[PDB]
Parts: sequence; structure tokens; C-alpha cells
Amino acid sequence: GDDRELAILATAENLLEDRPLADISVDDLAKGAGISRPTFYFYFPSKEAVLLTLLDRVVNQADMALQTLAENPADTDRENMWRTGINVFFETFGSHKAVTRAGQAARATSVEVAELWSTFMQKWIAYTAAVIDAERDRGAAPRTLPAHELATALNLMNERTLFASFAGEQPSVPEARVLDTLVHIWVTSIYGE
Amino acid sequence: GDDRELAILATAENLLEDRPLADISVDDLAKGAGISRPTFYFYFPSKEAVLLTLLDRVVNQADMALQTLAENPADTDRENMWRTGINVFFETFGSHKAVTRAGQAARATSVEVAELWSTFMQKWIAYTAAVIDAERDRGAAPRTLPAHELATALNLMNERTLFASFAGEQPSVPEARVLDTLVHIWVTSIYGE
Ligand SMILES: CC1CCN(C(=O)Nc2ccc(C(F)(F)F)cc2)CC1
Ligand SMILES: CC1CCN(C(=O)Nc2ccc(C(F)(F)F)cc2)CC1
Repeated sequence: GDDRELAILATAENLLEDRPLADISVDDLAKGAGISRPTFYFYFPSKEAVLLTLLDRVVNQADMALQTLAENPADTDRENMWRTGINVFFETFGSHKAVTRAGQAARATSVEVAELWSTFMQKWIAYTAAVIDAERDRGAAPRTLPAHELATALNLMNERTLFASFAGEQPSVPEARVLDTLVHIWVTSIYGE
Repeated sequence: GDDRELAILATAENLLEDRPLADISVDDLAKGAGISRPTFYFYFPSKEAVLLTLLDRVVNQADMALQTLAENPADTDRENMWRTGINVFFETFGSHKAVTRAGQAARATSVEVAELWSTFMQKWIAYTAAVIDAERDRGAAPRTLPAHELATALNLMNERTLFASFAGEQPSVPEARVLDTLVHIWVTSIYGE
């Protein structure tokens, strides 16, 4: 039952490494999960809905790791604090590149996918802003831009830059340089007066 | 002749303010430009090709203004130097939001649109890097990240952040705050040690 479901998801994540959702059929997903097409439809309304669930899992996995970090602060300087935080996104989305890629593309055509991304981006920006405000209240960061506006731009940077790297777009930062690239820009923009 | 062409382009830019290219037909573009559908096809192979030309004009307009700035440096501090530069993109794309929006969406489905964006992004990053290197050679900016990697991330930030603002995405920086937001992050990341 729930195994049929995980099989469908695993099959879909697999096929998305080789081709776009447009080039994967419900028959393709049924076949791969070892069920019939009507049986597939019992579990999921559409292949689109399969993507949404995979994206939902990746996004929630990043979110939960971030919550875990927030509750268990690493004992380091402020540079490594931010690095650790950004790394949650680097590793989580980096471990799920096909889903990341197909999820980002589906924003154009799926109101549910766009709202899912938007909901979590808003949550992550609000967390980023709270940390910057904490740092300013401590007197560690100067009061420059509105914290929420700064957080917005830094989070949008991370989205576009990480996803460009992961897809090997031209242009992009090499994947092996992207973490340090983002941490430098976070730290200088957050602490620079 | 060439007036028929400009009419087709003007009609298309107009209709893109109200709806996506998917919801505009060749008949829609012919009608609006005051020609028949076969006459349209003499000027353009497809509505897709109409978008590509509009994008090509916007992109080249930004590029030419940037070249003009590069040849005629404003007499100011380094903050305003960068502000002026970013402003070329803010104003040029900001003046053509429907084309910006539909052009960005067509990257997913048009190899020509994707290569056009990629070509100019590469050119603008290379220019950004040359300026950062100039500043480092002058001893005004410290030698931190590789200049080209830093430029890549800053340019990808600007793309995602400006386009989010212009489309009124959730989340986004308000359009009236986006310029100062980007300049602060450019200046701190470029000059901060
Ligand atoms: C999928 C996209 C791309 C990756 N994103 C991030 O990297 N944002 C982010 C948010 C918070 C922190 C913090 F505060 F923990 F350091 C670090 C990074 C945004 C979502
Ligand atoms: C359409 C997208 C979004 C906007 N973009 C920029 O803002 N990039 C940019 C490049 C160079 C300079 C400089 F060096 F002149 F300051 C300032 C800004 C990238 C292209």
C-alpha cells in the first residue's frame, strides 16, 4: 500500500535523472513501480502530483534540518554559523537535483508547486531576518538595510545561484565553489557597515 | 515593410501586458498590427520568434546603455558608481516588464531564448569581474573571492531579485527598495575584507 506509494515516488525520482516530466508517462511510472496504470491512479491523480509530493518531501527535509540546526547551535564563529546554515540547503537540494530541477520548472505551470515554493521561501526569509535582527540586538551586526529586505535578496541569490550550479547552467559558479561564494556575500552583507 | 514589423512587435509587447504568449495567437498579432495572418508569416516564422526579437531588443538596449556608461564614467564615489551600473538593468528591464516576464518563462522551452540570456549574462559577469579586478589593482578592494565567481553570484542575485520584484512575486523586495538592496550587497561584498 504505502510501499506502492514509495515505489512510485522512487521510480519518478529515478526517471527524472534521465529526462523531464513531459517525457515521462503515467505508464512509465506504473511500469517502474510494478503496478498497473489504474492502480497508479488510486495513489496519485497525475504525474504532476507525483512531482509535487517529491518536491514537498525535499522542501520539508531542508526545513526540518534547518529547525534541527536552530535548536542545536554549532559552537563557532559567525562565518561558520552562516556556512552551516546555508549548507543545509546546499546538501539537501544538492542530494535531490532532478527533483530540484523539475520542481523549479513546474513553478511556471503549477499553482500548487509555486505556492509550495513561496510558502517555504517566506518561512526561510523570516527565519533569516530573525537571526540578522538577533545579531544586530547583540551589537555584532550594524543596522544597515531593513533586515527582511536584506534576507529576501540573500535568499533569492541562494535559490538562483545554487540551482544554476546544480544544473550546470552557463553561467554558474562551480558546485565546488558555490558554498564559499554564498557565505562570503552573506557575511560581508550582514556584518559590513 | 519595416513598419509592419515594428507594428507586430508593438502589438505583441502590448498583448503580453494582459496575458501570456500561450494565450496570444498569430491571428491576435496579425489583427493588432493591421495585416493578414499570411502577411505576418512573411515577417516572422512564429509568435515565439516575435518574443525572441522583443527580448533581443531589450537585452541589447541594456547592453548598449552599459557600454555607454563604461565609456563615460560618472564622477562619484564607488557606491554611486555601482548604483548607476545596476540602475541600467533596473530601468531597462523595469521599462519592459511583460517582455522581461515572458522572456524569462521562454527560457524553459526555447533554446534560442536560453542561449540569448546566457550569452549576455556571460558578457555582463565578465564586465563585472573586470571592474572588480580594476578596483583590486587600485588597492580600493581587497582580494577575497575569485572575482569571476563573486561576479557570477552578484549577477544571478540581480536577475532573480529584480525579476521577482518586477513580477510582484511572493516573496520579493518591493520595487521601490530593490535598487538600494542590491547596491548594499554589491558594495559590501566587493569592498568587505
Ligand atoms: C531552495 C532555496 C535555495 C536555498 N535557500 C537558502 O540557502 N536559504 C537560506 C536560508 C536561511 C539560512 C540560514 F539562516 F539558516 F543561515 C541559510 C540559507 C533558499 C531556498
Ligand atoms: C537581466 C539580468 C538582471 C540584471 N543584471 C544585473 O543587474 N547585472 C549587472 C551587471 C553589471 C553591473 C555593473 F558592473 F555595471 F555595475 C551591474 C549589474 C544581470 C542581468
